Amino acid sequence: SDLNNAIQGILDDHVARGVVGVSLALCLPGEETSLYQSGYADKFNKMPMTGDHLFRIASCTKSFIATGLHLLVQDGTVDLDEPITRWFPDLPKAAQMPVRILLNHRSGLPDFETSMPMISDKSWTAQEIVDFSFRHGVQKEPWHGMEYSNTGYVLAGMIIAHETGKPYSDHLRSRIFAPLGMKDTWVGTHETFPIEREARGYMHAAADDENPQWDVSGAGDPVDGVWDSTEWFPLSGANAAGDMVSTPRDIVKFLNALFDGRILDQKRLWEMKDNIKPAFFPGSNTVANGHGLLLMRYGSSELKGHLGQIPGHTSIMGRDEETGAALMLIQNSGAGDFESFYLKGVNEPVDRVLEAIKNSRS
Ligand SMILES: [Ba+2]
Ligand SMILES: [Ba+2]
Ligand SMILES: [Ba+2]
Ligand SMILES: [Ba+2]
Repeated sequence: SDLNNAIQGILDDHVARGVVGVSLALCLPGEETSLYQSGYADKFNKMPMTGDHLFRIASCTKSFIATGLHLLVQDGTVDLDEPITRWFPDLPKAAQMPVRILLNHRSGLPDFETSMPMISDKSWTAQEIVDFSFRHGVQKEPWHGMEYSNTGYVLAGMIIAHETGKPYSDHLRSRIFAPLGMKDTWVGTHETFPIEREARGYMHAAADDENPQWDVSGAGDPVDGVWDSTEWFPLSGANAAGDMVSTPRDIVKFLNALFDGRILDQKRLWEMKDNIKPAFFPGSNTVANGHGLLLMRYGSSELKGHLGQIPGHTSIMGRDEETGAALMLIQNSGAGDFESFYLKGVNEPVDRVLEAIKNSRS
């Protein structure tokens, strides 16, 4: 179709900017999911990117952890409005922290991500990450305003574990991946995934990587302008804040079912997507968030989903509630700085795709 060719052209144009590769899944109302790729999964072996290549979805994990939590609310064992002192009696300020603030980025919790060594072999514990966060991050007052919080999601994972007596991967697998037939999806902290199937991630030695967001000491020298950063960072370190591995295909499966009401009941779905306040994420298109979902604006279209940044894999997922479209675009180029083209520029092909869909519909 004309749309197919337009979208493929958009992806080709983006890799021609110097992005190594890109993998997209797009489902449109009344249609099957279409997959599109451009560029390479492996820069040095020149392996073509396919729709079967696995990616670290980074913070897109947060939407699944939110879903897991909202499901335990459905089971009647968790109340979104009850204090987390029940699970974390000694966590500073926990009495002023309802369950919902763990998901909505207004907890004021100290964060770990900017302090955590990215290049290491360290197997992290959830409690260890929380401890690490309080040691090195700055705590604000609950409800101070919106500041993106990874710690809130690590804590959410700990509730899931405590209320199910098992790792949070079990709950997510049994309640989300299995019933939806997501066969190429893993939870990195608690599951082994086939590394050989994963697209390589590339950090670029770019001029606009001025203010890096991660401690990337120990990187060595760049080869052909990049570092292979695929296996730099322990997924256990990201934990419930960003440890998942998946394919665009599988992510669109999840998104379709979530917004079709086949995972969460109507109240819990509303909590996730519609009970929103303003939200900011540097370099992104984010304008608002609910309880597991970011609202990201692309001119006259909007996605309800999430962004993901983990060294070398840069992801945008979401559903356009107006048009009914669901997408996951992941590139295997990144940088450290939020404002780098290699990070923030992932929003450009997403923007173009949505306007191509819109024009095909005019
Ligand atoms: Ba600097
Ligand atoms: Ba390592
Ligand atoms: Ba509009
Ligand atoms: Ba037209």
